[PDB]
Amino acid sequence: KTITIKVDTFKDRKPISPYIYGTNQDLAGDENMAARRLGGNRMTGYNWENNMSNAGSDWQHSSDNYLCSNGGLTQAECEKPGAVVTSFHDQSLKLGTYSLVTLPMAGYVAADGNGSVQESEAAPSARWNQVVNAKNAPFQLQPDLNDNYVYVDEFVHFLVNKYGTASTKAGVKGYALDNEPALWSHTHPRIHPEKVGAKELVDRSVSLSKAVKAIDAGAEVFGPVLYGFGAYKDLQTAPDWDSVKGNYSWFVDYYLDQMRLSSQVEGKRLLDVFDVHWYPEAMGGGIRITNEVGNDETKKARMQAPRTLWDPTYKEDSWIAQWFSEFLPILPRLKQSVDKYYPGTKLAMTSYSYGGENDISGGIAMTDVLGILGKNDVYMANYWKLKDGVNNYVSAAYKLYRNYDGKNSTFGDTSVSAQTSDIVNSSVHASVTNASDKELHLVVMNKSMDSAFDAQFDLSGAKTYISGKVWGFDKNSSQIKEAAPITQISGNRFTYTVPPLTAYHIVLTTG
Ligand SMILES: OC[C@H]1O[C@@H](O[C@H]2[C@H](O)[C@@H](O)[C@H](O[C@H]3[C@H](O)[C@@H](O)[C@H](O[C@H]4[C@H](O)[C@@H](O)[C@H](O[C@H]5[C@H](O)[C@@H](O)[C@H](O)O[C@@H]5CO)O[C@@H]4CO)O[C@@H]3CO)O[C@@H]2CO[C@H]2OC[C@@H](O)[C@H](O)[C@H]2O)[C@H](O)[C@@H](O)[C@@H]1O
Ligand SMILES: [Ca+2]
Ligand SMILES: [Cl-]
Repeated sequence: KTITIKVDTFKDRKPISPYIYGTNQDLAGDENMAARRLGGNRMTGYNWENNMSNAGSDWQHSSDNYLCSNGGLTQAECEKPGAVVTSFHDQSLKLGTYSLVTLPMAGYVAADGNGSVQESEAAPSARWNQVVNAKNAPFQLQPDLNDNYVYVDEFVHFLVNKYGTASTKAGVKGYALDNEPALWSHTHPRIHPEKVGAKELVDRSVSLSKAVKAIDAGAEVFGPVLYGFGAYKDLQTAPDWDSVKGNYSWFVDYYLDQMRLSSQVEGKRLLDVFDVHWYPEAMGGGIRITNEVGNDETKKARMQAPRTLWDPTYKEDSWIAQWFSEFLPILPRLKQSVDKYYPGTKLAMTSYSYGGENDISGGIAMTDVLGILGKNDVYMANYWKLKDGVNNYVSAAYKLYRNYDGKNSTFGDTSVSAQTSDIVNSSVHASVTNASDKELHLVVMNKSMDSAFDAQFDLSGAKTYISGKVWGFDKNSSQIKEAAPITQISGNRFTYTVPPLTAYHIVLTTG
């Protein structure tokens, strides 16, 4: 089998935001990430004053010191106000990453670390302190531990006092408006038992965003942090949706337009980044790809699923493709809405996973997804660990892009056109840096479970590429190994065999 691949370094150049190399949980530590997020269900009820938070439906609706544990804080460090967040951001500073920090909006945060909160102990109660967005009183760097309040702008002031503003090298750059609000009543019923309203969500968002922007106008505000397509569609059947939907195609549009309107009235941009989560509903062999590695058909579906992000020709097996295919592929659809209803707003996928964490199918899916995100105008993207412990093949995909040689060498910063004759069995992504005519980066993969192909590359560039080095991973080894070089290239064409279930990063030089 031969496939032909055409790369034109002059064509479709566009910047790849480095923050697409991003994560929630830190992985092995040698992925050379550019962005880190402190978010997810635990952050909704996180109390900065004492570092306590609540698991919600994930664990017993338990209030406890988990986030201190997770961040590696000592018992003594866990007593210091803001320590989970400052320890997190100190690590970002050390690693050179963007920090995105979630702020609370569901309305209360954990008052203690005394464990499960029963139904009748729902907020307000002794187990909860109330969130107030703007203190309207002198800020304290040592907040009042004895009252019933946590003030969000006081916390932002605390961060700015320590690190400077977002516009500075050391500042915390992004803040998120809580986490998965259409799931508050399911995940955090002890905090917000009623289903969130569409108007409610906008009002809470405008109030919190104003408070933040009053402390740091340069910080980027991310919202609405939607869990998945049911929330994109109608905010999980929000009780007021029929009353507010007017002529909107989906809640995505209502939110964008209402945030744009509120920003007008306020005289400042209140939404910087439109923030979604995306866990594929794609099925294969009777199994959702995010649930477990699955069988051969689950593995095949996992590697094809990234096409739902971009490819108009691809129809996955899911309830979304079944009943809502006019909203797919998802990235161009989201971009269409953002550009129309709040021009200039960025797009982020702040929690996602394709599953198969320790399977070559998971590695290849992610090697495709990182290429796709980079060249589809996504500002920031953060993997979420659905499986605890090592996620060897996810880490492999990041390292293939960001530390392929053990020296933190990376894919280029500029996407360029790469086309393949077979979009089912292969995917391919190309890049240069600063319009280089010296070095060209190609990430290529074979998704076939059974059949190698010979990839015949045809390159267009200003100079003649003369040789290449190759690194890769496959089903036998998740570590990125050096592969046989490309020792002779003639007239900017060369052939390289890609075995089944293999991903390579090829680096061509002029020289
Ligand atoms: O870790 C991430 C995050 O996960 C959360 O869990 C969520 C699951 O991941 C997710 O799969 C689940 O999705 C379901 C949606 O909640 C649900 O609304 C959706 O309903 C679909 C039907 O599946 C579909 O058949 C139906 O089709 C209709 C069609 O609409 C109609 O036009 C036509 O005429 O008829 C068709 C056939 O009848 O359409 C509806 C939507 O319209 O199904 C999804 C798959 O099951 O959501 C999970 C969260 O849901 C929970 O919380 C909210 C409640 O509303 C749900 O009841 C509850 O189960 C974790 O919960 C979260 O903690 C975590 O962070
Ligand atoms: Ca307090
Ligand atoms: Cl949501």
